Amino acid sequence: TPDREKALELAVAQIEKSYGKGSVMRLGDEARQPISVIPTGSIALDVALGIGGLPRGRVIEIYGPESSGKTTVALHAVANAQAAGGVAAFIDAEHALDPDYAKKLGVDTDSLLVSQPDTGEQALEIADMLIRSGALDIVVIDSVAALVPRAELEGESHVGLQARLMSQALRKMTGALNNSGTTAIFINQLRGKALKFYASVRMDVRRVETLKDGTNAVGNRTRVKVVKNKCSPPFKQAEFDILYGKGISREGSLIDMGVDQGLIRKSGAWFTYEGEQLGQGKENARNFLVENADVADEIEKKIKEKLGIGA
Repeated sequence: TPDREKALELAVAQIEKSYGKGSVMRLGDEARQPISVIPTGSIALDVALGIGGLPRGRVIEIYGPESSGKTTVALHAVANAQAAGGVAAFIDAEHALDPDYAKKLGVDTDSLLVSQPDTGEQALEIADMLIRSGALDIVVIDSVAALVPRAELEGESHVGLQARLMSQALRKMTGALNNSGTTAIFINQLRGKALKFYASVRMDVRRVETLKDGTNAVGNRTRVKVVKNKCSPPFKQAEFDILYGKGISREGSLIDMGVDQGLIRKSGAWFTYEGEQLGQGKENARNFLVENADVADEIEKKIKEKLGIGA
């Protein structure tokens, strides 16, 4: 028992040294907190990630069905990256992006770099060039499936080289990302093998149930599970709301997590905070916090402090 702890501590340290920090973790371990991360838009997800946002200088996968919210999540990283004076890029093999929607999440679309590559290799190459610049805070790739290799686009037997395309590229890219401190997000749709292992974070995104404003639908309750996490104990999940035309309810997530942490208290349907009241029913509380950014920030401030915060 007394020697065990010494021997196990040793083993973990050898492991932690011989391969990266986060090669082994107890699932109850406190997260090692970096200096800067990329907030996701949802405090719940930020907490589920352990480090209060997405890591910098790493590969990230966000995946799910069509109409999952995965892209929305990605665009908040993009918006937050910019919000902190960073420069963002978007490699587009889907041609689905809605910048009006993106603008209302908070993406500075005007200053967002975008590329619409011909081939899969070209896509990843451009990413790589853009990464090695070291001027880039984030780069999003939309999407994996659409990364069709040159040879296939020309007609040119060797089928399954789209994986070797990714493998080769990810090796080269993974090193480029670490030096620059740029994050790469690969959006990936369910309906590849390399990205699973190179990625430091993997997020499984799903649509749970539709939010209804009486007769009409105003959004969707979204669920995300961190299936892989090399920066903090994995398998955590968060729920939050994506509101049509607005995106992730930061206010709605602050309340959710506020009550969870006991910093917000219930008096029936009434949501209280520190003695003052926030509203009757979640919607009024949500609506109260958007009108009062100062109190919403105070709650965000307090949730972080009561755990590991970024500040």
